Amino acid sequence: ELVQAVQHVVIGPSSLIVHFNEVIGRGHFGCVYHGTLLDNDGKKIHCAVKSLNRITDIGEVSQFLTEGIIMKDFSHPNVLSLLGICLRSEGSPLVVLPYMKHGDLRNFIRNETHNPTVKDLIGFGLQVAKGMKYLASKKFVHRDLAARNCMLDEKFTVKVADFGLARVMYDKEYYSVHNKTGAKLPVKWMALESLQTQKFTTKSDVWSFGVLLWELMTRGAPPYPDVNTFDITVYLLQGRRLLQPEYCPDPLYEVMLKCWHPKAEMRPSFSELVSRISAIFSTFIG
Ligand SMILES: C[C@@H](c1cccc(-c2c[nH]cn2)c1)n1cc(-c2cccc3cn[nH]c23)c(=O)[nH]c1=O
Repeated sequence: ELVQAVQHVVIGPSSLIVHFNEVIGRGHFGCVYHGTLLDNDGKKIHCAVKSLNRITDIGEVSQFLTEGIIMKDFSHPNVLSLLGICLRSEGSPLVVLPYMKHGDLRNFIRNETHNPTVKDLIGFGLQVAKGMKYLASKKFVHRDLAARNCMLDEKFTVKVADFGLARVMYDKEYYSVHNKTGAKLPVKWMALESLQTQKFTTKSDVWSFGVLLWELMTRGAPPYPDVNTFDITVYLLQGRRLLQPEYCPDPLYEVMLKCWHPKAEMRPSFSELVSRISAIFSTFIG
């Protein structure tokens, strides 16, 4: 049943050549490698192969196939596509993604050799909002939305993605898995109710999106640098937020304040964020 359903997601050695010698990135989930996908005509597609080195038991493997079925359906220009999954008889399972020429958004904006304007940064955030509006229409909760998980392709199109631990189905398993592997929770990106109740919704993704807008307007600065991870909840309960960046227009900072509304039901939806940020974006010349 799950096996029959996941077949269209599986790719194998008849199409994929993983270059285990060419490492793109090292993480808590395993490594990312350069890959080559040859289609039926014979043409080459450059890709990134994420290895999920911790998935071993029946319950982990079955949750992974379920996630592949969900993520294989994704088709939106601001959402990183899933090319397929490798279910090898030997070796850890692999996730095959399209290769992103300019890396992750945080690295791109933090690099001293790159000089993006304020309009470019607002535009990058507008692309993330469009990608999240699509995810939210599928009832897909990100849980880890941050500038480090937004990729930039050869055309400077932002793709919403995740380069962390394997995705789980239940919020109870999300904390359980982070504690079992020593991977830190993305505390400074979590909504107040997520920090206190351990649950995640699309409204808590809207909170993380506000932090991502703040990362873009500061060119990759760490949020709440002087606030300890364990002091974040009291800081937020006191009504304190991230301060308005130096080159951030007043209407954009108002949008961030609405994302960080203590009442989750009062935050804007991603559809409202797309409408609001397009209006702000158009007033910027260039
Ligand atoms: C398609 C893409 C993607 C696009 C937009 C949002 C998200 C997201 C939000 N919150 C968690 N993920 C993921 N994607 C998919 C996988 C993936 C593929 C197949 C199976 C599993 C099991 N876990 N992850 C799997 C991956 O590793 N990385 C990645 O970038």
